Amino acid sequence: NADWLTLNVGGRYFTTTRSTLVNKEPDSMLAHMFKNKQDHRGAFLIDRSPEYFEPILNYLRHGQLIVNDGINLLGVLEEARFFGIDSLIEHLEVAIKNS
Amino acid sequence: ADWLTLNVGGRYFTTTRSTLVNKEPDSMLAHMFKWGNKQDHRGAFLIDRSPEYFEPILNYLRHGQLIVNDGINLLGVLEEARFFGIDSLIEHLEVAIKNS
Amino acid sequence: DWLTLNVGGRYFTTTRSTLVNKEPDSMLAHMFKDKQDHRGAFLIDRSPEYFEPILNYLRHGQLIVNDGINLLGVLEEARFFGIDSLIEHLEVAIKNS
Amino acid sequence: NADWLTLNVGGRYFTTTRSTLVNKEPDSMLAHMFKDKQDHRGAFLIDRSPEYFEPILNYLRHGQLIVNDGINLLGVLEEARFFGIDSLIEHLEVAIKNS
Amino acid sequence: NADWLTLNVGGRYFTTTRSTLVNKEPDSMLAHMFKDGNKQDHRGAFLIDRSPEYFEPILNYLRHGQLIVNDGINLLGVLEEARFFGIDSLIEHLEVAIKNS
Repeated sequence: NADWLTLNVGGRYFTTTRSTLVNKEPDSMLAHMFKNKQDHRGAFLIDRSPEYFEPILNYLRHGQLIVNDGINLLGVLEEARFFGIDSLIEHLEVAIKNS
Repeated sequence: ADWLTLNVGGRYFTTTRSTLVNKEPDSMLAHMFKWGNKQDHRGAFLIDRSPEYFEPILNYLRHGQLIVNDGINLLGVLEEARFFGIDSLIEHLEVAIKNS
Repeated sequence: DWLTLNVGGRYFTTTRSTLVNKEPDSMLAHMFKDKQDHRGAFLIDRSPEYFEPILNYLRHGQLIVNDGINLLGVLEEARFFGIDSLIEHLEVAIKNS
Repeated sequence: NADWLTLNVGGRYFTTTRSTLVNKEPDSMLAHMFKDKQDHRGAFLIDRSPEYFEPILNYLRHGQLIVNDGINLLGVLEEARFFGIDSLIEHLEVAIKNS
Repeated sequence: NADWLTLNVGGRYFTTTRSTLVNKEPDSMLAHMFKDGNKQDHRGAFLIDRSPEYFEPILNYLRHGQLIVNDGINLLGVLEEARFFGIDSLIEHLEVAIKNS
């Protein structure tokens, strides 16, 4: 809420808050990352896909899985696994059971 | 007349204060003209939301109409509409999702 | 003569000639005959996503868009900026979609 | 020749080589442009659409027409005519004959 | 893991690690970053004259060894880049992917 952070994911810059990253849930890699490496703009470097990082950060923001038509849910699942957000993994699995 | 830049999720939007304050003024968005969110390096006011689902919001602020392209999940628009507190667009969106 | 436009946050670049020749009767051409930001770009409080087909139509006089984009979005910028011919093209385009 | 060139197309920056812009289309406007109008970043200014310019540049790169679903081929055809690359014009016309 | 690199592909900047570029395909031309590539822009990114739009799935496959793209994406554009950079496994994967839509 008060502490602003910038994340360099794969070359794309996201801006968020520490509170968003460490809360809901605190038991993910992401949360333990921000409590390393610095790029040329101060942002913290992450070697993943930013295209499939959007729904991850959004789910961190409001706890809901929202995505546009045609977007492969497998990538989102992969990134969710990497960062270790369990709830989103479950939601994604019950989402891929019936597509 | 008075131009503002917003940093939403890492994406920069340029508009005017008039667009944000007017139509409608009983949202937190309009209330953000009085808040310690101003400082990034380009002077843009920081907002921790999805920029992808923010463009229809700003456009609705610009011309009072809901326009999005095919395949766009307007649930994500509804969530932003709730967060920023634009009630008219919330209604618009609900009657929009009633039959899709 | 080169100009840069800041539309809704997105920077487009085009000659003044394209903005003024064809569509000499509405606000776009009338703006550029002679308010700016740091990069010297002319500020426009509209949607850039629906602004690209407008500028394309200014460039070669044709309405070309990919599958899925809402023609209403293009029509709203077309009304705002005031390109009559493109408004006609768009209306006859929405007649049968 | 074989210098790294930057093109400012419609406000979007593309990076390539002179070789790519000259060879496999020596009889086009593009090739005729780069043998010897710059913005501040030194990029050469082109007043066209970048969204329909990427497939053009790609065709320059590997001589093939590749485009995602839903992309209007007409927009590519117009740029194809403007830059005067006849082979790609032919490809495009036989591509629009059956869509 | 520790060594960060920026690639300028066709004008678009990707950021990754040398580890990702040289492991899980050390015999592809990309592994020419197994040494340090003496062509750099002003920012310092290594220049590559290809399409960035079809470079995303390549780099992602380098990252987690899986072919993941959204609906409507022309797989041919990915195949061309895979051929250029010389990732054979991805070429096989793509070939068995295209012969049945």
